Amino acid sequence: ELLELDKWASLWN
Repeated sequence: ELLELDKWASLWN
């Protein structure tokens, strides 16, 4: 995963 906006995952768990 080379996504920089992956930090938003914490908002779904």
